[PDB]
Amino acid sequence: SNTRNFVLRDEDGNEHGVFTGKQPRQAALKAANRGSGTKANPDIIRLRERGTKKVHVFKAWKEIVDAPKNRPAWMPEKISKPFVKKERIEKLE
DNA sequence: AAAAACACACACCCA
DNA sequence: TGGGTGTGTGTTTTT
Repeated sequence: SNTRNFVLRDEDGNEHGVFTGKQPRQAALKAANRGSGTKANPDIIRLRERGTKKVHVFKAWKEIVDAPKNRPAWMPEKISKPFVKKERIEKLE
C-alpha cells in the first residue's frame, strides 16, 4: 500500500488546501470545485503531487444537475458534476 | 511511442 | 447514512 497527497494550487500562484488520496480520477474530481462561473466556463488548475516527481494539471468544469435519489443523507439533492479533463501530467525522473 | 497511469481482487472510505 | 468506482497489486492507460 502507498498514499500520495496532492496540493491544489489556484491561479495566481497561491495554493489552497492539501488532499490525501491516491487515484487522480477522484483527485481531479474535487479540483473542479473551484466554482468558476457555472456550467459552460473553462478552467485550469494545477495540484502539485505530494509523493512522486510529477506535476498535475487538468482542465475541469462543473454542471448543476441531479436530484434527491438514493445518495447518502449527508450529501443528497443535486450536485454540480465535475468533468475530469486530463490536460497533461508532467513527468520527472 | 514510455512513464503514468488504470482493472477488478474486494467490495471499500471520510465528516 | 453509500456516493462512485476507490485501493492493491500489476501492470494498464494513460501521457
